Amino acid sequence: PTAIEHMEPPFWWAGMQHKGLQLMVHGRDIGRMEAALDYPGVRLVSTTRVPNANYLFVDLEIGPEAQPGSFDIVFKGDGRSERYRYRLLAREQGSAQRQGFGPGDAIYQIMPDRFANGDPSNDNVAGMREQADRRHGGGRHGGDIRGTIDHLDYIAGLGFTQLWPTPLVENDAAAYSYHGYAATDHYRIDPRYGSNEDFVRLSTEARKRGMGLIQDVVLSHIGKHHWWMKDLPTPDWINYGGKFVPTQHHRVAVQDPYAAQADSENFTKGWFVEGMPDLNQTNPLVANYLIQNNIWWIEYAGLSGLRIDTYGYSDGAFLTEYTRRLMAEYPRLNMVGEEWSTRVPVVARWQRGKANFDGYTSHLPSLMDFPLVDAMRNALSKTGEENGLNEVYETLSLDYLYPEPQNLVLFGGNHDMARMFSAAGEDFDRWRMNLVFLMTMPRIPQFYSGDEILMTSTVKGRDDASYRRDFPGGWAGDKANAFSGAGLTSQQRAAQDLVRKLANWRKNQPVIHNGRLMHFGPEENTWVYFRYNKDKRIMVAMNNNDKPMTLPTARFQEMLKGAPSGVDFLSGKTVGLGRELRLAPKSVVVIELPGLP
Ligand SMILES: [Ca+2]
Ligand SMILES: [Ca+2]
Repeated sequence: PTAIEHMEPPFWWAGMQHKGLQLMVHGRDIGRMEAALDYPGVRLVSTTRVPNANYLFVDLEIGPEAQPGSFDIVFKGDGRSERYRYRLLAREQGSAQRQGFGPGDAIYQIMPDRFANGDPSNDNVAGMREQADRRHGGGRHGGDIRGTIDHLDYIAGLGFTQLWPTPLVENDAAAYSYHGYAATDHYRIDPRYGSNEDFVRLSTEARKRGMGLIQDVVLSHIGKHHWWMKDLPTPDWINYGGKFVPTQHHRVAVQDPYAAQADSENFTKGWFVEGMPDLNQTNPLVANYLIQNNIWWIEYAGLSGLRIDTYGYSDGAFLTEYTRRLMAEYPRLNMVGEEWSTRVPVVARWQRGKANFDGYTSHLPSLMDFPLVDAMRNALSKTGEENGLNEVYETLSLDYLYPEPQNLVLFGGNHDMARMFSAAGEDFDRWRMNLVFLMTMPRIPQFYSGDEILMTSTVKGRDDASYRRDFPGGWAGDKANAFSGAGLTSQQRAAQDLVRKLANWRKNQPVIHNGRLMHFGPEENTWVYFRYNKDKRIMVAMNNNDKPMTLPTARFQEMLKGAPSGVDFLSGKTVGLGRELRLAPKSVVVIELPGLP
């Protein structure tokens, strides 16, 4: 590497909340250099060197008086001198107070490689290891930012207001580079997707269409081809470099009174696979590096939020500091952690404001509601069960375990589990139940691209590839084009129309966004709940049975308050509520009523 091969973060901003900036400089023997600079409002606090002489950590304090501009950082020693121009940018107006995604938002999740190939010329890039192969379920298909930007109208038109792409950061792996979860350069968008600048454009183009951009970040591990691996900054930059030490995934070991230190440590230091070295986040240099990088992306790309992958696999103390740092920069930001557990207490532990038995504290405002999604999928798929909806009911009843349950993200599905339609047994009626549930719950709804046209997958064994098929119309020459509707089946069109109708309708229902929820215990796989406030009541009634059901409305009078009828938004039909509610087989009704007294 050149005398200065990497300077991270590459530039910073005047007027950040946290004044300190720790530059990680990588370059041949840069570690033998002393650093200095001269710029008003910026102070060289110190520099740290480690046994690997190719790295230097330079600690700057950027004061409030620091202005946007640039200055040389000059290095001296080892018989030489080096200069590196460093830039401080002005922050965009309202940056710090940027509104993170919230309950009024609907999130559309894509996998960039699999959504739309707007530029076939970047499918392969000289110097990236893996060659594209659209025929390989785990290969690179060529989806890119240009493709995404080209279809933002479609996304906005469906009624979504936030775009969540899986990571776009460079993944220069020999295999499975497409998924994005094994970063080889945290400051660089993968060239196959586009340039850093294209990403910022994605954000600005999304913003024009009223959509925010949520970045998917990985904090716990990197790709084995990360440039650090060829020249480890320190002997303890990654955990267990020697013998491969896989994590055994005992997630409760970090929040369990009877835990063995060994399990807890295995959870946060163990590797997922030999292809993903685990970062030692108890190393302060690593912690700072990650915190800065994520802030950098938010500020640089004008993000509305983060989705933090494999949340709990990061060191607990690090997560506390990381969420604290991020939320201090962006107090209205939303960030959603992926804590993969269908147990409410296990997920709730991580949410900001949670009084934990062991004193653990956090500033993470949101988590993925796996428990609820699992309960609902179970209720839709377990046909052999007479009252499977009970699970949803009971899981929802545990919302008190979360400090802010209504800030959790509820998803119809995602790239790590079976397609919604298939989870529903490829039954439109049940799929529609899931959909209404998603659109009416006191949660932030997230929808997985492709589910709007009933894409299918397997439902057992390992088959991640089946969950991530190319969006039809994303590639030139596609038979079926979901963007235009050509080649779509009538059922797929009905599904797409239903999502458009529902999502667009939801954007105009503050009662769904902020209203209260009252649910009734399901009986015989029928379930009724209401969203309400003083302006409106929305009653959702579903009959998860292949037979008609009648529910006496006397039961729901505390919500119905004598309402004689209401119009079902789905069918437009008027539904009578005086005496009984007649639900057709496998149906769901969404009835709108005036507010309470
Ligand atoms: Ca491409
Ligand atoms: Ca870890």
